[PDB]
Amino acid sequence: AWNSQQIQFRKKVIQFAQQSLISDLIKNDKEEIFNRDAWQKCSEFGVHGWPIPARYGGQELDILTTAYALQGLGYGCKDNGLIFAMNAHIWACEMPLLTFGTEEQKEKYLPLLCRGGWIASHAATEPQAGSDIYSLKTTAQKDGDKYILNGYKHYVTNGTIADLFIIFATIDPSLGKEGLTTFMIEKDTPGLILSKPISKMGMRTAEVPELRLENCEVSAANRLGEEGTGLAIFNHSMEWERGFILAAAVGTMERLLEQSIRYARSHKQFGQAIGKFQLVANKLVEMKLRLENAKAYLYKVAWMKENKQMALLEASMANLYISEAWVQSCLEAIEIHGAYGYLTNTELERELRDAIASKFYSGTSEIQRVVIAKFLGL
Amino acid sequence: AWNSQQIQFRKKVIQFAQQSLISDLIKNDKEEIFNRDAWQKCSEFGVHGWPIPARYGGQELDILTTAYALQGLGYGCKDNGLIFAMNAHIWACEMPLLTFGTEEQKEKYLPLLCRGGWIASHAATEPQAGSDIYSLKTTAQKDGDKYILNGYKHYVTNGTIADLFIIFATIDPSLGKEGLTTFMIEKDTPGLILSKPISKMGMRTAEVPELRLENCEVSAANRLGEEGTGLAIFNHSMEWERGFILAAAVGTMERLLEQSIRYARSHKQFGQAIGKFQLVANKLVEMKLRLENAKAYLYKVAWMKENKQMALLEASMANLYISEAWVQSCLEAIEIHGAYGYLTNTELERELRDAIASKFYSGTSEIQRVVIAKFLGL
Amino acid sequence: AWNSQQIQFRKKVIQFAQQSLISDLIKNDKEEIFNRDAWQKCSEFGVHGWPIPARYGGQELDILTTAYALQGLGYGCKDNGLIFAMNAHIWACEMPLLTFGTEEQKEKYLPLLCRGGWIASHAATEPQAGSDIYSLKTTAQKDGDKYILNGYKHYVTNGTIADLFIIFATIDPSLGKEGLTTFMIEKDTPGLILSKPISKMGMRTAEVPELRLENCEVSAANRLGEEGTGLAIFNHSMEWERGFILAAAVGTMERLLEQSIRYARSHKQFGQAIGKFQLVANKLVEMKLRLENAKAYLYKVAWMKENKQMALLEASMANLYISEAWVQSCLEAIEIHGAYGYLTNTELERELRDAIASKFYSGTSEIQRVVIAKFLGL
Amino acid sequence: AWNSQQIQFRKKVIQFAQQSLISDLIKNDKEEIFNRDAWQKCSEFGVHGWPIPARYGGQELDILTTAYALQGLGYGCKDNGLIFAMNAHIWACEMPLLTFGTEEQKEKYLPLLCRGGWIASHAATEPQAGSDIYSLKTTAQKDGDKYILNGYKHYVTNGTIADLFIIFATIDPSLGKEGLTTFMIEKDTPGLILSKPISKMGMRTAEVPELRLENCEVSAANRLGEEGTGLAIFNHSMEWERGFILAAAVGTMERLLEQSIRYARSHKQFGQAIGKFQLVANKLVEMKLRLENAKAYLYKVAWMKENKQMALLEASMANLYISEAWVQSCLEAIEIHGAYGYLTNTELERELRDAIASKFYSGTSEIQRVVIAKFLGL
Ligand SMILES: Cc1cc2nc3c(=O)[nH]c(=O)nc-3n(C[C@H](O)[C@H](O)[C@H](O)COP(=O)(O)OP(=O)(O)OC[C@H]3O[C@@H](n4cnc5c(N)ncnc54)[C@H](O)[C@@H]3O)c2cc1C
Ligand SMILES: Cc1cc2nc3c(=O)[nH]c(=O)nc-3n(C[C@H](O)[C@H](O)[C@H](O)COP(=O)(O)OP(=O)(O)OC[C@H]3O[C@@H](n4cnc5c(N)ncnc54)[C@H](O)[C@@H]3O)c2cc1C
Ligand SMILES: Cc1cc2nc3c(=O)[nH]c(=O)nc-3n(C[C@H](O)[C@H](O)[C@H](O)COP(=O)(O)OP(=O)(O)OC[C@H]3O[C@@H](n4cnc5c(N)ncnc54)[C@H](O)[C@@H]3O)c2cc1C
Ligand SMILES: Cc1cc2nc3c(=O)[nH]c(=O)nc-3n(C[C@H](O)[C@H](O)[C@H](O)COP(=O)(O)OP(=O)(O)OC[C@H]3O[C@@H](n4cnc5c(N)ncnc54)[C@H](O)[C@@H]3O)c2cc1C
Repeated sequence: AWNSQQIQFRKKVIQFAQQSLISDLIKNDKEEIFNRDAWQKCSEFGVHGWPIPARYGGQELDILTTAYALQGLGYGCKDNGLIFAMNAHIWACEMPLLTFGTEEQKEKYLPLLCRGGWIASHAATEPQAGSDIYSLKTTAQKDGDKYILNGYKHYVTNGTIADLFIIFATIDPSLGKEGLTTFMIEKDTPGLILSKPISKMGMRTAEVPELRLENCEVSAANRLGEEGTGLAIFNHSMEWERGFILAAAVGTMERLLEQSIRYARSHKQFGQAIGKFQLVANKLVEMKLRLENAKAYLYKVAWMKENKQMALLEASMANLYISEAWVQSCLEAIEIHGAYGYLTNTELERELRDAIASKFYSGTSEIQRVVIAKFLGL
Repeated sequence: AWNSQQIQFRKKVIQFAQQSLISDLIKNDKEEIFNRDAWQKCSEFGVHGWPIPARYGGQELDILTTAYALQGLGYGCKDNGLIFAMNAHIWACEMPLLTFGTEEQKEKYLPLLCRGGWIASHAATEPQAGSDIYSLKTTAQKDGDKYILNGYKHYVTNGTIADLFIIFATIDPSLGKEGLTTFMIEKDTPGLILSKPISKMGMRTAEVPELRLENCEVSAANRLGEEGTGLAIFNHSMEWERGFILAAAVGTMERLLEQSIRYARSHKQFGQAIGKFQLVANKLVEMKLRLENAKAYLYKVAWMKENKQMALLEASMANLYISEAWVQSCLEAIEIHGAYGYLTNTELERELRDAIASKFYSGTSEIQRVVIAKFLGL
Repeated sequence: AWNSQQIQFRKKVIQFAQQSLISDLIKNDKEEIFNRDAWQKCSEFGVHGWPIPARYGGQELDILTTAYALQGLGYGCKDNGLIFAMNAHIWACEMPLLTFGTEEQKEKYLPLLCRGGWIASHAATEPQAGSDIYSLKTTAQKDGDKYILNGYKHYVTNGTIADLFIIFATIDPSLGKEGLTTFMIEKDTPGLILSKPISKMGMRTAEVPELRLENCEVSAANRLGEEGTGLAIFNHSMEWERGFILAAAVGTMERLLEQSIRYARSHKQFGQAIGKFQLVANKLVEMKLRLENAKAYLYKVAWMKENKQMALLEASMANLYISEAWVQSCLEAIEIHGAYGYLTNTELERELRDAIASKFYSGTSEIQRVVIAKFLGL
Repeated sequence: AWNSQQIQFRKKVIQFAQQSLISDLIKNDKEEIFNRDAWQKCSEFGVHGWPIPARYGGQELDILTTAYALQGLGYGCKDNGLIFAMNAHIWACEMPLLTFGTEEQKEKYLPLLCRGGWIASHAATEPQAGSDIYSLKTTAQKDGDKYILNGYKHYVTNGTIADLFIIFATIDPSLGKEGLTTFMIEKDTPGLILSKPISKMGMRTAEVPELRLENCEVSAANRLGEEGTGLAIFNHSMEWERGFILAAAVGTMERLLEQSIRYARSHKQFGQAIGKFQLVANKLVEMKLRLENAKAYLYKVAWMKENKQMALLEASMANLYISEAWVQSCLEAIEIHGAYGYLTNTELERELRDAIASKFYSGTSEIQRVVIAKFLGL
């Protein structure tokens, strides 16, 4: 059901990613190197501005085209960490700003994230507030026209390279859910303390440090939405995050399937291609079923959000399905290749290491299941 | 993405099935009773004529509407055996006749199946030719204007009540695939021998006897397609069968999900509803994920066939997914209800017994996997 | 690790079951007929007396030999309902009586259950006390030397044919878990009301009616253990039940594996035996792995109980594993046979229907998981 | 069923591993450092000599004690790569030498491997002969009292540090299976070329380079067994390898279970410990079931090999079960910990990376399934 414009644009995205995004991935993964050159090239192409209206220097593309192009990006670009870093910037930072920001807030910050080279971070999670986000301890005390922010935020994607921080704090912890408020703090604000990026299994080309706020002053002008709107901002941010952060992962799944079919047809054992044995062929049949199901979950959310509908249930189902489908297909691709798929220089192992992250960011598999159960009535 | 006409027609199908299809299903399943009254009422409604053009007395509905209305029928009608019996008549008999039949063959036989109360059977499988259907032994020898048919066909859905038989035979077994030819034989033709309907686990309200042909004479005018076209006719009829026979099963899955949510909310243990325990709620979360995936496989095939595309791969993926998804969801519905779900009077047990059949008719799960692997290039 | 005596005795059990237990199983399952003739022959052989001391007319066999012989019984006897009915009588009735009964209680009832043709029932479960068994509503009011019992017990295996009833009641519901008490009530005691046996999916050759107590008088002499000991009696009964009710199911699993290997080697398709296709062969590989794991869980509990140890965790792990392993292997046996495995006259379908019951009696799969989690410290 | 001396010896093994095997595992894994100091300490303790008779400087333990002590080593030692490197040396090199070697071959080489600090490698696999091991191309041409070896062996565990090489070659490729012969070649023999150790996902503390033989001369005295015995030697080598290489992995599984229980009880969310949520507690119930099953498969093989029985089927079942059980339990341990389990410094991520290797060494999961199917008669 994709038109000529959509086929050609995705084909243009794949070609761009295959030609002008080449990196020494074995080295960048091992050494934990974020590709700033590739981020800059993607922004020049328009990746960041894809769901953003043209009045804020965006590309003003429809959601279905944005999701289709992202899938193309995932297929063409092997750097999964870069893809994750950009999606965090787009869906968890640019989107809530576009929806809840005032005309002056949007006119100042959106063109910068869009075209300017400014990077954004979403800092909401805390050591005792991961799954239980509502139980945030980061307080924001009003002092006339300003706010004094104090707290600790662990896991802040892009933190060490971010120019603007989207922070979820509370005006009063007694209020609970009703006390949650969002603040936009620029990089190098006195009181904003960052750690060195934390070492992890995969997504090593994406910088994830810790953040600490020690009497961090912010004007009431940089507060996103009214006092107490923080919950509505977070729930809206998760809708875009859960449903779209894994759009490119579907593309990666398509690349691994074609690579595995090629190997199952090429590699021979017992006088025949490995794919001639049903135990090998079935792994590719399972990879195919998962890929088509992932596309279905992605395109339903994309359609719903384009038709201005509330799709938290659909985004949760998409994130739960695609994250697990991705890990499983990666595991099977390594199996098809045998011992060869376990070697560093093959690069299939990195794919699995990166895939696991998706089971933790945007919420755990168990959280999505709890969210789905609530929507069923339970 | 369904229009007002589609929502209203499916709602009309559910209401019709809930009001005018009421049967003593515990009794009819136990005693193996085929509901002729309900078959007649469905034909009066237009079920049989749904994919048939209005010129042959059909409804001339588009495939996507036909599939949506079928999902509605499955939700509203509890008689899974009747649903299977009708889908076998529509997709494996009416469809190949509409596609490969001459104007005179269609004008004679199609209006009868639509509105005449004529029932059709598809007899292709044999004791030594189930999965290996190309290895058919049923021979057809030409004698001027006629053909003398000899063979044995096991598993003939609707056989004991059919008025017209769609038979897959061979002109010369040496030719193999190129020798396969189809014949339309009317009920009670000298040489057409039927057994008593065979007793099975589920689908007990659908008559499945054995067939024997002892020098069965048939005119060359009643031969569907040219000599050797039988393979093309079978492959076409599988495409429609695999993709659409389980359209109603998706509806049944929707009914059991809502029935299980109601029970998980109603039934209490340890001072709370069972659905408050995550091990119970997760079974409903799995039922929800499977239901949405089943809809996706069904609607892709429906779209493709409507847009006149060859969808054997998509029909095989749909039949493989939906048949297993149904059995699994049926098993979980019994689990949610506990020992209560194991009792005859609850009716959830019959649902599982009926669901298993889907793993054997239209081809086994293993056959679909082999078919998918071939389409992948293995 | 089995000696000559153990090999020969099991071989003697198989031969006995294969020669003198022959029944019209298709008919008895369809018509719901309990085989009293086979129950009598098993008692004459000594089955019921296997874990019982010779002084109470038992066989005085060690647990490991008892479990090995019961596996042999499961392999040789096709009537799964009879096997379930006998195991309920042995483990849930004879065992708590042997452990908690006084000399006079043992001397009177045990020889009768062993060789007297007396059948016993275990009535503990209630409509609002299934999984939450401690929340029993059946009250027992003391009136000098007697007790007045009032309540309702659903699912009472052997109820319609039992001579002695093992009833779990409460002296005071305010005490809860500390108020539980066990009573032995003889058949046809004024106030003991039984329903017709309830119709179910499988285990149709085992009678499971409902029980109602309306001012049922019982002597303090027929009270098993002291007041408040009911919990200890139930927990002890569950150890023997969970760990040994499925000992014969392991034997049934061995029979279906060899039956399926024979079919996979005999039945041919595409010019070779079906077992030559890896998707068919893998089902038997899975059946083999499950059979060996089931033996391991069964023999661990048998050893522990033989060495007078508390094995509730091990019995729960055995019942959870074996019940699910049995259902899964039954489904695969039907799959290997194709449409043939779905027919009533084949008998593989009945196996699956019987196997499901194991997921509900002796506690549900979810309950076992909860029990295991508590033992782990969670 | 373990006695006081077996409990005490395993406890002594755990204490030794916990106190005198401490390494900078995050660094060694990242930098690919083999711990020679820990290998030396293990040999001083007697690890290598455990299944070796005291005559050849061994410890002469019974297999059941050896397996129990290896389980203890896996629990106490976190360096999975060292454990794999040692098990490769014991089971694939020392064991075939003990069984097939002459008195002079055993007297010279066994005391060295056992107590001399000599390391051994098993080189059988080739680029065109992995699963299809019979199709070896490495030729051995006789020249009176010597043999000229030519070929290429990929994946040679311990190759870069080995003093003795166990090589599988062919006297005549036309003979196939009947032409297979084993040779013992000492390190630095002209013609023995080794590559740099290959970089892989996990097991990074174990050196796995490639090997090339260019007119490598070896005496007929250093030929293990007679000409054509190579298959019997390999299949005997696979019995010990498959059944005992994963004995320590069972210990690792026990460590991760206790570590995960501690975290599920300690870590709190939504006002309670995470283990109070059934989706978390079930991962630990599954970890428990898998651990007990792994112990059962390990102890069956250990018993059979102690009682001098052919256990290739049992070793294949053990390898297939344990390797998959290990990967799954590692994945779940990371899930229980959330994002915390994905960090390098947590060390759970390395456990999973190491676990995957087990699905490729000693044969792939698919190969074991094929081996099991052959034993069943398919
Ligand atoms: C309720 C019901 C109604 C039916 N109605 C009709 C009807 O009206 N008309 C009609 O023509 N047919 C009908 N059939 C037949 C049906 O399509 C068969 O179940 C199907 O053709 C499979 O044949 P089989 O069961 O004989 O199994 P087999 O084909 O004998 O195969 C045996 C087993 O081996 C496996 N196997 C076989 N070949 C391969 C392979 N190449 N690769 C891997 N595994 C393989 C399969 O998984 C199967 O389990 C009906 C069947 C049922 C159950
Ligand atoms: C064939 C048969 C014979 C029987 N014979 C006897 C007999 O002789 N004597 C006797 O006393 N009983 C007998 N029973 C009763 C049997 O033990 C029950 O099936 C069992 O007690 C649980 O059944 P239930 O559905 O009433 O549980 P329910 O309490 O109805 O549970 C409903 C569902 O919720 C889930 N659930 C409930 N509580 C929890 C929890 N805490 N955590 C997680 N999930 C939970 C369960 O998974 C279950 O599926 C028999 C049952 C059967 C099927
Ligand atoms: C860490 C490590 C250390 C090793 N150390 C040694 C060592 O010291 N000495 C040594 O000799 N070897 C060693 N090996 C080699 C190891 O045993 C191989 O992984 C194994 O032999 C499988 O070969 P392969 O990976 O080449 O895959 P292949 O054999 O090429 O097969 C490719 C794929 O096809 C499938 N397949 C192949 N044949 C069949 C079939 N008949 N039926 C079904 N599916 C099939 C398999 O599942 C596999 O995934 C080591 C391997 C590893 C990973
Ligand atoms: C690569 C990466 C990048 C990230 N980037 C960001 C970022 O930029 N900004 C940001 O704000 N956050 C970020 N996060 C945090 C991320 O969203 C967390 O992984 C998520 O919040 C869960 O964190 P947790 O493991 O602390 O959860 P925990 O709350 O510690 O959960 C512990 C375990 O218990 C289970 N559990 C907990 N509660 C329940 C329940 N109610 N029901 C059932 N099971 C339950 C969960 O399954 C989990 O496995 C990032 C995480 C990762 C891994």
